[PDB]
Amino acid sequence: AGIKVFGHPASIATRRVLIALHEKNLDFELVHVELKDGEHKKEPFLSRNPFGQVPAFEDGDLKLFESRAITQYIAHRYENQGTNLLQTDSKNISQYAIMAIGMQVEDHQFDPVASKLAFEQIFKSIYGLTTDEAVVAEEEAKLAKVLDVYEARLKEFKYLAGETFTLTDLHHIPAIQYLLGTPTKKLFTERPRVNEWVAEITKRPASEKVQ
Amino acid sequence: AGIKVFGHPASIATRRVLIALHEKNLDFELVHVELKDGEHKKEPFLSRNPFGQVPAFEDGDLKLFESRAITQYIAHRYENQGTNLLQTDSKNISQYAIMAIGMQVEDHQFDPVASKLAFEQIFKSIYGLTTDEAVVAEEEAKLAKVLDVYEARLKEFKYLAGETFTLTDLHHIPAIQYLLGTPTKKLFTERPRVNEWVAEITKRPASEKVQ
Amino acid sequence: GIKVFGHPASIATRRVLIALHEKNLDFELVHVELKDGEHKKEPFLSRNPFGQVPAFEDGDLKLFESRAITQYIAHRYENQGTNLLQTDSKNISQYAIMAIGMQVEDHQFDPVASKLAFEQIFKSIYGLTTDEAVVAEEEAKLAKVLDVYEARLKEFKYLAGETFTLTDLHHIPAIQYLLGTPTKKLFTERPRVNEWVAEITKRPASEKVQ
Amino acid sequence: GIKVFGHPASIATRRVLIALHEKNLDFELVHVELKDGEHKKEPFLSRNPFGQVPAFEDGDLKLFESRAITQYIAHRYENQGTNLLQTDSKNISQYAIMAIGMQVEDHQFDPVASKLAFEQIFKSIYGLVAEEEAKLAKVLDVYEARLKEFKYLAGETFTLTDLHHIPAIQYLLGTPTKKLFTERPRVNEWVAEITKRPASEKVQ
Amino acid sequence: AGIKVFGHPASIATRRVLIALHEKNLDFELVHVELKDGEHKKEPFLSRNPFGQVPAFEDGDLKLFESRAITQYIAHRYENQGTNLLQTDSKNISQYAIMAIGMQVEDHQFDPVASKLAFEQIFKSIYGLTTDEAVVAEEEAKLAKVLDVYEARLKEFKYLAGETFTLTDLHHIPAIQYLLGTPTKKLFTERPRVNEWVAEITKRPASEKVQ
Amino acid sequence: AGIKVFGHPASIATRRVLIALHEKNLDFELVHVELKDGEHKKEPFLSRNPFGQVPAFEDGDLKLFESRAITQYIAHRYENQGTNLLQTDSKNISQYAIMAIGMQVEDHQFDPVASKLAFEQIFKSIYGLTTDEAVVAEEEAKLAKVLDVYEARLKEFKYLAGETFTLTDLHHIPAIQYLLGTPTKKLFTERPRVNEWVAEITKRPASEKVQ
Ligand SMILES: O=c1c(O)c(-c2ccc(O)c(O)c2)oc2cc(O)cc(O)c12
Ligand SMILES: O=c1c(O)c(-c2ccc(O)c(O)c2)oc2cc(O)cc(O)c12
Ligand SMILES: O=c1c(O)c(-c2ccc(O)c(O)c2)oc2cc(O)cc(O)c12
Repeated sequence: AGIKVFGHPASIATRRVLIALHEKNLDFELVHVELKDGEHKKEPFLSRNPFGQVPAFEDGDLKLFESRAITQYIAHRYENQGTNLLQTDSKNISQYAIMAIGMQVEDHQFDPVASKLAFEQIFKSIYGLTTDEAVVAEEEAKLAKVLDVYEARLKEFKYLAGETFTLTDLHHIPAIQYLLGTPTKKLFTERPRVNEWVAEITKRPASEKVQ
Repeated sequence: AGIKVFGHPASIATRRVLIALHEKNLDFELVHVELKDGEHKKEPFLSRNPFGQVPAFEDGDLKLFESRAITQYIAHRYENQGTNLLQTDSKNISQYAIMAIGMQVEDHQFDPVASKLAFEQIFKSIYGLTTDEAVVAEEEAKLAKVLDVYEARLKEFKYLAGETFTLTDLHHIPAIQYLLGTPTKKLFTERPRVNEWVAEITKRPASEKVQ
Repeated sequence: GIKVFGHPASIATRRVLIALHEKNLDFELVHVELKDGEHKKEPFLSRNPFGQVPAFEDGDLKLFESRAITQYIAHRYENQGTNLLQTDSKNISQYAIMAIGMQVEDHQFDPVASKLAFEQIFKSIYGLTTDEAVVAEEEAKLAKVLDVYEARLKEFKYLAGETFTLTDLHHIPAIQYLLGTPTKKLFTERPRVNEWVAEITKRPASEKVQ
Repeated sequence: GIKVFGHPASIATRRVLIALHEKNLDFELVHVELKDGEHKKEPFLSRNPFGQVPAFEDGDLKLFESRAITQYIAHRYENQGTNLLQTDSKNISQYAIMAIGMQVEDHQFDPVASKLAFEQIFKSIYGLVAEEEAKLAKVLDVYEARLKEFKYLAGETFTLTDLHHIPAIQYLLGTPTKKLFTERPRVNEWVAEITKRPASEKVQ
Repeated sequence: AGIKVFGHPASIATRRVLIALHEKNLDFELVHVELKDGEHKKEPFLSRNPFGQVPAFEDGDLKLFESRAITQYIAHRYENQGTNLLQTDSKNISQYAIMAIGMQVEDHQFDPVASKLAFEQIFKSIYGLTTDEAVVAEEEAKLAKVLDVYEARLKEFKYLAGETFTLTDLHHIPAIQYLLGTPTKKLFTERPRVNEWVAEITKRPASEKVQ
Repeated sequence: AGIKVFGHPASIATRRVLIALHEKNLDFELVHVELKDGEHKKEPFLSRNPFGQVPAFEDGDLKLFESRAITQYIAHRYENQGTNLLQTDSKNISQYAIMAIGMQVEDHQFDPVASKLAFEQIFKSIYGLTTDEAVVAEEEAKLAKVLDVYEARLKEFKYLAGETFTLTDLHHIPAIQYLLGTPTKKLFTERPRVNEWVAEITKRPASEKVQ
């Protein structure tokens, strides 16, 4: 009964779902999945997601996985509550397509690079691993290209999909929160519109709740 | 100025768009982008997609890129013509979410593996390279797990998102067409429901048109 | 009093925690948030300029390096709780034999056990697929170390002699993790090593940190 | 006659093809289907037991290894078409100078150019570099210094030393690694000269 | 009978033991283990150290291996002879712990780095192998961080464990002797207290004996 | 002497040149280039070889590098002294091509494998380093395939290029000398013609001179 999220509060993909729920002021339960004990690779979690990845999700009888399918579900199902995470006119098909391009770009261009950069610079340090400075330089060069495109985009519009905050922006937040604690931060601060966009989206109450 | 697709007829992502257009019986122009001459990495193509990847797309004044954003746009904008590529009740939000899970899974689990297997076994030959049999074995093991999940899913429903053919199924077609010309074919034929599903979706007139 | 600055999941931190519990000492565990890089910032760097958990405090005495901290606990609080030194702690040859084993844990066991844990547990957190070649290479190394331990444990009940000491204790946290992986088989296929693992992991101080 | 058993896209096969065209020789290209593992089966293994394209035939003479084949072509058909040896081919010191360059192409250039051309052509196209470019830059700095002193790498004329680079360079010119060539004025001229040759354009 | 060291006079770990024996003015025999013939990886050396590393050690019936266990044994067993290698008040437990921190740091932070640097720059050169300049640059950056810490430490105290020379200092000597014959030398000379410390500990008669 | 070799006596490539000079009974000077002091990476060595590798070579005013270009030069320039290192009829172009195939095969197929096997089993073991048994097994499998080809070849002819000893055989000698001091020896002894060939070429006076 009600809304449940099956994940881990440090997980980027889990936080993506958590932020959207808070944006909608929805009540939910966070059911912790213990990644260190391989709980995500065992039953009964595998019955919620056979690919063994956090998060999984429940709204009454509806069972979901994949963070970006979950956020979009939340944005449609609870459209008329809290922050609107869709475009202002959500029935406008061309406007939706524009938001969708950005969501695809976050997934394909931004997320894999931002992840490697977080792994090399934060998570390797945890254990006993030295950060490979060549990977860092190569990935930062890739991230810089992505952010150059974003800079051009944000000269034209207040947010990535148009004049309002949407899922396109929201999906970037968790990876950005981690990158802000690394020297990769400079890539954001050296680009004026990107920098303002990062400051706006990370200062939101829903973003701060999961941090 | 009607519908234009800027891509290459051999490209998997381009074919994804082409199949959807044909499913809708839409008229369009395919404008050839010459990948061999790096036309995708030059202006004016970069003004249609700053990431330098085929396909880009145009419908009148609307300019898009990312194959799966384009197909979705087609499925909504031209919903009431040709094959319905959305769920039967397209305003059902839970049902949309279920289709979206499958589209995410195709993108994250299927496509990277099916693409490597096509590169190693088909497209390395184009450049005079030999196929690395270790990569082939490794990627086939991954593909087998994905297809085991699909097999279980297709015991329960006729197609991956439910009773009816949708974008979830369509998105797999181009990679599958290529994999059918390789020994990786056995992974599909080994699995009775998967095999039927492949035979159904590849025999469709829209699928055969791009082949 | 006694403070430990670390993280309860950390192998090195657990090494110190187990020794404190073995001595029935009261202490405060002050959490250092590794995910936020707290270990690479001040004020933690003023306790350990190498940016590694754990650091440690006993009144005015400030320490780091888990195995230096354990030793000290064993000496400073020798006459309370479990004796973590040799039975006759003033016997110099007997101390040297314990010290060989502590050096071997550090050089031969720990780096290998740590790679095996990273590949098989901690990569799975994050997105990453375990490199099966590293796992096979490291397991071959670990097998050689454990063959030496097996021979040793045919002669003596524990690694330094007839009693449980720091030499055994220092292995416990890495072993607790490796027991949750298929590397477990390397322990179970060696009868004396298997018994030794079961004995040291079942200790109340070991179970406390798990 | 002359037969080449290989694949037209293959760098090593193209090396042989260019030398044959330079000599205006007639030959048959017999396609070996790498995708079906034809190179790892009989009867190709009876032409090269190492299972690599190209293999080669001139009448009864059976060869493999591209750089042995090109050199054979340069000697056997010396007085026809382009001279691929040094001008005075009986000058032993001059030959040795050409041979140094042929070794350098094989050891220093080819492994690096090969990784690069392939990592990138394929990133650009099917969605699958800094270390190798740094290595290539060193090799090209040496070539730049060399080409300040002489028109081509072995001296004043085009030889096997230059020819052996062509196929890898043709691929690298379709990638951003092109900048390493254009950054270096003498290298850039050399690349333009050797890639514009009719024999080079024939295999492209 | 008596004290025997089973090792090789060029070995770093062997020299560690030799320096401590000379500091105590002890008589001993060095029994040569021929590394070039793999004598360390054969019986009977394996019966003295099953890990196949020099040195092994004997004091009457007591059989040892691991250089730092051997040096500590020497420092305790023969405490009241020659140079005191322990702290001035050797029964002071906190003072011992401070020496032990430094010994742990030498082992974990200094030695693996110094050792890679010596292998790359000196030992590969003996056999005509080429030094990997990337490893050298990477490891020097690490060594610089360790030596910055040592510099700060040596501003406060004359030696690393306090006011007197101890095992903490001694354990560094052999690696340093080798690194002084390489360009890595500059890392010691550019740090004024480190440089003084190096000059003091390498000019000791026991240090010069093994050089 | 008119002839100088700038190298290191342990270096496989240097020894290749040395053996050829001794085969011709030529007088020469070996100048030992000090790798430990980075002499190979400094002027004036870099004027002999801008790639900073041993050997370089001088015959009067002629300056060369690359071992196999040097040996070939020696074989031509001093053809009618000492051992003939070319084919019996050195002007026979097809016969030269057959020798050239073998020299290419040594370079590409034999040398990189034999080198790794020597590094893993000889160079590393001397120091502290554990020989990676997976690399050894992988490389031995490759070497076995090469030696199977050689076995078939040596059933047909006395040496690898035909009836007489040539550069094709000579170029293998230094790597083989090292591999004979390792368990990889078995790969040579288990193949009867290969074994006879190894015994013949390693027992030559010129081969023994550099050992
Ligand atoms: O219910 C949903 C929905 O109606 C649409 C939608 C509507 C108009 C469009 O133009 C469009 O592209 C998508 O998207 C979704 C996307 C998801 O990921 C999940 C959903 O539950 C919906
Ligand atoms: O106080 C300590 C001490 O006395 C000894 C010691 C005693 C006898 C021996 O034979 C020996 O090898 C070591 O070790 C220590 C090691 C530490 O890290 C911390 C300590 O406080 C002590
Ligand atoms: O002087 C040389 C020479 O004449 C030839 C040559 C001659 C006839 C042939 O058929 C052939 O293939 C090569 O090769 C060489 C190869 C070198 O590396 C160095 C040289 O100095 C010569």
